Amino acid sequence: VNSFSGYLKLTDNVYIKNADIVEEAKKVKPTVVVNAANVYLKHGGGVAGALNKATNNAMQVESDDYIATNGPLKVGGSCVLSGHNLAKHCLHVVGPNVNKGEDIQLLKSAYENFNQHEVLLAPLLSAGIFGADPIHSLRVCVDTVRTNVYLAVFDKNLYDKLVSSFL
Ligand SMILES: Cc1oc(C(N)=O)cc1S(=O)(=O)Nc1cnc(Cl)c(C#N)c1
Repeated sequence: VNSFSGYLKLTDNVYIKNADIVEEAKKVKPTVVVNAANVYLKHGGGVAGALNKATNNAMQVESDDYIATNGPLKVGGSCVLSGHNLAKHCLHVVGPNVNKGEDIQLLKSAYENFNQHEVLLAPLLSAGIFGADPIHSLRVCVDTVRTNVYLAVFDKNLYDKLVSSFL
């Protein structure tokens, strides 16, 4: 039993809710919240901009030190950093950005990072400003992640479409 509430069950291990991931994290304080990161950990907009703003920019400060030490992530890769006031940990995961021409097959590699964590609160990778089809992203999620994932979808219209088209 865990504290996630109001989610629709899609599969054995994947759950989904129309929710603001920032507000969801603030209320649940999950062990892991996933950020929709880029390779530079520049949290300017989308989910990343919202999460960073909620930390009063502490996420960005920590991220800049991480990059200065380690260099950029790989597309499809991840790193674990602090969750600040939102979660114990933040798993920064880089899905491909179609608006940069990155290969969409890297989306499966991105979701594989979730399997290193038993339970996660997460957005749909490569959705929103990353330019992928969220229905495709949900399919890859369900077919790749084996751990327990609670997906927060900000847009109600999109949430209803994801549910209604789910196979
Ligand atoms: C309102 C909205 O539109 C779309 C769309 N496909 O156009 C997605 C969303 S979201 O807010 O519900 N989830 C979301 C938002 N931002 C980002 Cl960067 C990601 C990722 N990775 C995921």
